[PDB]
Amino acid sequence: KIFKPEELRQALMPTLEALYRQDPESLPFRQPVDPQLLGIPDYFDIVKNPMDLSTIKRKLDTGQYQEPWQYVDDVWLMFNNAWLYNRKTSRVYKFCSKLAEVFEQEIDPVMQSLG
Ligand SMILES: Cn1cc(-c2cc3c(cc2C(F)F)N(c2ccc4sc(=O)n(C)c4c2)CCC3)cn1
Repeated sequence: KIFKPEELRQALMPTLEALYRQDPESLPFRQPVDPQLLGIPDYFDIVKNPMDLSTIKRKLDTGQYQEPWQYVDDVWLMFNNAWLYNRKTSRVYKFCSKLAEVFEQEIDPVMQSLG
């Protein structure tokens, strides 16, 4: 199966929008982590492949996904980075877990629809 750019965008953008609609839980994930500004300069020692919502949105808007699983992989890279870097008691970790619950719920019927 070949997926057209607008087909991926129409099917997947609502799932991304469901993540942005979570407050406060989307807030840590809206822009790329800036370790110096945020006071966490060890971040890139630990997270080798950063990912965030703004990057995923741009990739969806600019045809950088050819297959829905490439989009799913980037969302999960964002989640796995947050569970790797952050302590289990932290806001970012718990907010990541909430986003992963929302995403699992939204993405399943969409994958079924895409075939
Ligand atoms: C009202 N409210 C605001 C926040 C919030 C907002 C941002 C961060 C973190 C938090 C909070 F949850 F701490 N920001 C952040 C800081 C440290 C790390 S470490 C990591 O992996 N990430 C993704 C981040 C992100 C990025 C800038 C926005 C949560 N509620």
